[PDB]
Amino acid sequence: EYKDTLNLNTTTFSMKGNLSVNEPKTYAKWQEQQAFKRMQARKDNHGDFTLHDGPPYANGHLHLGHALNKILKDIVVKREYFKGKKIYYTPGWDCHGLPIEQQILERLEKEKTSLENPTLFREKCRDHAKKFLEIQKNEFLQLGVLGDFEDPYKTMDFKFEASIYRALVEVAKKGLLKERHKPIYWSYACESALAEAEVEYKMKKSPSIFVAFGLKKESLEKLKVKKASLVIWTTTPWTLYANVAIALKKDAVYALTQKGYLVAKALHEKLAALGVVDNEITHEFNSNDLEYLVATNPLNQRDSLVALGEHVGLEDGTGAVHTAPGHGEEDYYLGLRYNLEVLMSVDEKGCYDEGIIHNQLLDESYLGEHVFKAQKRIIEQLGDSLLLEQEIEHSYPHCWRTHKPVIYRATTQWFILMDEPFIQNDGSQKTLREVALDAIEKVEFVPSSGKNRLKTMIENRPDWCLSRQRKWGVPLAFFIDKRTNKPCFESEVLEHVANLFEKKGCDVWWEYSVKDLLPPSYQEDAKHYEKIMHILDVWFDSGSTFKAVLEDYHGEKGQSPSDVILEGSDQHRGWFQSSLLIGCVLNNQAPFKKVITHGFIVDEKGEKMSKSKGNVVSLDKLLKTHGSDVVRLWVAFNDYQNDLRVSQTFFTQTEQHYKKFRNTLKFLLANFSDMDLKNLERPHNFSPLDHFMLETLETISAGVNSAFEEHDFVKGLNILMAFVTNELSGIYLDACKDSLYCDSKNNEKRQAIQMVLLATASKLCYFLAPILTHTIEEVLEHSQALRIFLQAKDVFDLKDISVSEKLHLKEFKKPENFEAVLALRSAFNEELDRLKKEGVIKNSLECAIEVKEKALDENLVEELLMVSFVGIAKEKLSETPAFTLFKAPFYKCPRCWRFKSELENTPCKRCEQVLKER
Ligand SMILES: CC(C)[C@H](N)C(=O)O
Ligand SMILES: [Zn+2]
Repeated sequence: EYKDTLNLNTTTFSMKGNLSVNEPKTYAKWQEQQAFKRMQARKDNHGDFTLHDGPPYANGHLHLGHALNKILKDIVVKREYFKGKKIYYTPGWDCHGLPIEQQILERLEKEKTSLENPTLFREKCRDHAKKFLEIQKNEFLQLGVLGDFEDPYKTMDFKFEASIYRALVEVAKKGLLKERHKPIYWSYACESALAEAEVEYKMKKSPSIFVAFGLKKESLEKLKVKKASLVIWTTTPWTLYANVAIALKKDAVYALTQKGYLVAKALHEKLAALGVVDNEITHEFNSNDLEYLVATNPLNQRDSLVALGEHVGLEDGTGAVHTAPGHGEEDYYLGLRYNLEVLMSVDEKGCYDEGIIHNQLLDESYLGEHVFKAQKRIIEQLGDSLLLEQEIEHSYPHCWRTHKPVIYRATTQWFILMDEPFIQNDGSQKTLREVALDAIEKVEFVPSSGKNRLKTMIENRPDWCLSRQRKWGVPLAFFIDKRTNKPCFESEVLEHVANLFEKKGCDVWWEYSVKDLLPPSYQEDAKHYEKIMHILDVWFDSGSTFKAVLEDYHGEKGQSPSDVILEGSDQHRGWFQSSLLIGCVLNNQAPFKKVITHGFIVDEKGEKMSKSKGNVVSLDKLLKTHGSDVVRLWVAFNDYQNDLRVSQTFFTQTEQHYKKFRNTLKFLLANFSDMDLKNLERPHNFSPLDHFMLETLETISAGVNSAFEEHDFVKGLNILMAFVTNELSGIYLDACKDSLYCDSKNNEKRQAIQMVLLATASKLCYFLAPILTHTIEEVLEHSQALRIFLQAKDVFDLKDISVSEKLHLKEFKKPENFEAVLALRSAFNEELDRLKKEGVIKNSLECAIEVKEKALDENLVEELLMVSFVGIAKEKLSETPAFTLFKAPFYKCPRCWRFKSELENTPCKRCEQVLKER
């Protein structure tokens, strides 16, 4: 056998990734060697790119959605680095808020204990955030991501707390921070007000009742009827105690039935079909003539004013709306328009308090009962006034961290106003809603559809309630002047508190006296001031990160506005919106130039993962099973703008993609491993097939790059994979295998092939480096030729090379046109496939071909079809309009296995000379 006389063509680069063992070593080296700092220090940086990290909550281990997020950020950041830019990417953690505090409260409950000291309670929350920040940081690094993880930002840093407070101060000084009294979301489980981002709408079952309020005797006399009762529909019997009015649609017809029920005429047919009221209408009245009549509450016998409500709907209900100003925002405004009582006797824990006794609103037995528990007994107490009881299902607001349904309570809270004109930085006058809508139009959204998701929210959102009644967060640290009952926004007071926060953190707001928290020129008047003890919405904390990270560090951690932020599409309701709003107050523009969103990680069926459903796949399990480079390729090679399903089949497909990339890289490294590096300095004469491959490589490289610039990594990876599978493996490597293994190492044509393979390996490395960074690091570690060719110590020295310059190509060389010869190749292979079926031949090398069209390079035909002979032979096998196939009129060469030998078992002329070489 002559196998030992072939070129060895091997590389130390292994076919097996052994990713579970090798990736941790790579990532630990990048940490020890400070690779990100090295990236930022790269001397030839040209241009800047800032990605501003949206901070995860510092609670719990990372979930799969965190990995998706940081991997996508890493690909985007690494692309910009390898394009040559100085990168800014400081990851951060969201350390305050119910996401941390609720965990402490649940632990205290489970341990059967309490912690009432505010400093010690906050210390427990702060230690909890410190613990999981370190856990999450190290779990991020296990993904192979690069950023300033050894100097991340933290909302609990004292300087950061001061930054958040200084952001709040800017909002106050521009006149947008005001107190309001009105019903808002109230979570009784954590005894706190909430705003929209802290509410999760879920389906919930509820009573649904139709209740008769009888008109008082004097109102019946005014209306000239013997019996009349307005029927209301409500899903909240627990607010009936607080009824003050029944609101009707203005200028609308109301039908009185024979049994004496008064409902909107437009709803009578539906209501009679339900059995709420009887079918016979006796009289019709205009609601304008019913206004200021009075009815009687059947629950507590109190008066109820018949009023006219703006936008009373006739789609559902009865057209008569039970109005409780203490527990509904539109009810509140109507009560004020009619100067009615605001009845609100539900405490911070959602229980009826002594106000139901003092005001005669509800029987004393209900004192202390939770409003939701009391509803069944309230419904029974309604007696004959209850015309119909149903149970319905509806989407209902729940607290984001306690998961309990919220209620609504009239309360005094602090708000950022949306429709209050304020002075713009350029001197003009606009409302916050107007500025934010203008700002959104200047932001690039990827996908574009995200723009209108955020725009619709800004169009419809109410004033933003900022004040919370928990302890773990930044306080709304203003004083109330008792002489004025107004807050003190004097700059000397606010800057004094801000400076204290920067040096000592916000604990002092609880510990110091009012006098110790005031400037020395105010301390004799300290008796007139009281502290506001509410803390800020944690969404204000995170909406302020642009100011605390980008602006307060003066560009050292990135520019404001950032170039890119990248988060789940659920951040339209969260971080995108709060950052937009705060940036529009401070700067009158969004603090980001571009928003890229991704979907959720879901299970095999497309459902969200939760321990309740038992479908959770841990990040640790996924990484140990597949390796991080496979998980990273799974992300990049899929439609990450939508939900990504975790299933064995999809990860097996990704592993097959990774194997094809890795096997291709291994073949390349193996087949230029023996090349004399003196080749790199001299020009080469490339064949037409060589040139076709170089020109194809340039064409697909432009396509991969354009797709990756759009963040369409699927499109670019499909282009790359098709090139690797078809032109590279299917055509070029197949055609080149004979020369690579059987030609002399000194053969000039073989050396030119190796140069093409080096150029191809180089482009594969550049384009895969952002995604498969560990693997390309390993490629360079095993190929001295690649490192010298690219002038690269390691993966962080990669640049986009000019193949033309490195291979000394001539500028006006006319591109190859292989359309005719590739059409012949495809037709030959189909004919060859048929002959292999019949058993006529086993291989293309056994064949000779005579091509009808003599306008084709015959060496190229032989190369591309891998026949052993182009021309006429003696034993005809088949004929087409395009060619005739014969058995090759030679023996198989024992060394190269081509049918080119004149004598049996004797090396062909090429092999003979290679074997004799001195
Ligand atoms: C600010 C935002 C990213 C928030 N901490 C979250 O994890 O949803
Ligand atoms: Zn041979």
